[PDB]
Amino acid sequence: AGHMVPRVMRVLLLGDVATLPLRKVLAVVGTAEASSEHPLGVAVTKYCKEELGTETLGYCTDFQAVPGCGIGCKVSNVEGILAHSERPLSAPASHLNEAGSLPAEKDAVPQTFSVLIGNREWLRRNGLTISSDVSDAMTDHEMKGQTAILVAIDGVLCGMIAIAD
Repeated sequence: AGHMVPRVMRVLLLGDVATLPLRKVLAVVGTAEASSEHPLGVAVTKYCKEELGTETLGYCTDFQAVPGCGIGCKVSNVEGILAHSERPLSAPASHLNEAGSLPAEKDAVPQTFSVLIGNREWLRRNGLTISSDVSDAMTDHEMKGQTAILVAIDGVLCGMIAIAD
């Protein structure tokens, strides 16, 4: 129909330190937030970053849209930063060799975080409270004036973004 991106109006807390530190989550959230994605969220994160006095940045994001669910994304790297590297430059080759066999095996995926975003109903149906229809009507209702978006971490409460043209 049309094409127009709104702007962020305000952010509300929807997380807790019962699952993880908001500081760390904010660090990653900021890494991706500043990574760009919203016509304001980036400036919001970058702004908070400037006010935080931390230019943190070194995470690997991986957004994706899921049907009959909503939106989602993953971020991992804090692990790599936690544990320095050791010259990540291998040379895989030579197989036909009579009896070579290169010692290339064993891999323990690092800690990866998944953040899901979408309508409150999505999160509700994901594994929250309140009725999906109730929350759905609420979220949709808001769309009749403003834009409401809920952000959950690993299907857990984290925070929601409120957009107001």
